[PDB]
Amino acid sequence: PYTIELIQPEDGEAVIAMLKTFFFKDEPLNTFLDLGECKELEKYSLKPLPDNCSYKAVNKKGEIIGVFLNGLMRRPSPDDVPEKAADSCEHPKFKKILSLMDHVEEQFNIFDVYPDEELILDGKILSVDTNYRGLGIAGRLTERAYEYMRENGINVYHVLCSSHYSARVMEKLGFHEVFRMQFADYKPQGEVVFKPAAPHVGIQVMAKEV
Ligand SMILES: CC(C)(COP(=O)(O)OP(=O)(O)OC[C@H]1O[C@@H](n2cnc3c(N)ncnc32)[C@H](O)[C@@H]1OP(=O)(O)O)[C@@H](O)C(=O)NCCC(=O)NCCS
Ligand SMILES: CC(=O)NCCc1ccc(O)c(O)c1
Repeated sequence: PYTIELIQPEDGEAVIAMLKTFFFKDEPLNTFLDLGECKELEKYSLKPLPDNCSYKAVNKKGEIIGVFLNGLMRRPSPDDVPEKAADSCEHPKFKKILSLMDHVEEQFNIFDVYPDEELILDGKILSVDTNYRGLGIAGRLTERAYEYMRENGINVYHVLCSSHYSARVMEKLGFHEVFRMQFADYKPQGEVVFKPAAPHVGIQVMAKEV
């Protein structure tokens, strides 16, 4: 028995404590790199919260057992100056992750897929406590966002998935792939950076039109 609730500003520390226990250690790229202490990822995770569309799953004792942190993304302005997230990151391991994200955005712009959309919901951080996995919590977190989308006239939910394993979860929820890149093909300086286990395959950007 659990609730799905809007994450409030007072929840920041608890959200970070939960992510440090799970996501920081068990998201596939983080585990592959052994991310360790990473204040930059704490900062990254806290950033979308004031957009008021991030959700927590909370058990009957009041403990956070899952989160889906979402932020609004806006179509780049006609005079946009594209910036690399990796350029402002001092943590070498997290820099590799941000560089991968920058590379994906350089190759694929979600706003090209949906020329009429000005605002798209971006699912940034999805994590569920191990003891509560396989119960559909990811789905219930995701579907709470549909409510926000309806309330605000947002049609598209965009979610970068870091493994085929998590892309499959989004597929079950009615998302479809819009871009993919194998880890074996990600060679920004001529060499492979990420070599996690074979079943992960690579990143898949997933989207749903709600
Ligand atoms: C991805 C993640 C959020 C899924 O959350 P979830 O609430 O367990 O999602 P689901 O209940 O839909 O379970 C997904 C699948 O995990 C498998 N599963 C079943 N029981 C499980 C358990 N005890 N533990 C782990 N996985 C289990 C099943 O294949 C299940 O699919 P199915 O129920 O449709 O057969 C979770 O695995 C997680 O936190 N992973 C690590 C962080 C991460 O990679 N986040 C996503 C980055 S894009
Ligand atoms: C929807 C989601 O949780 N995508 C994960 C993307 C991501 C974010 C932060 C990381 O440190 C990382 O390795 C991967």
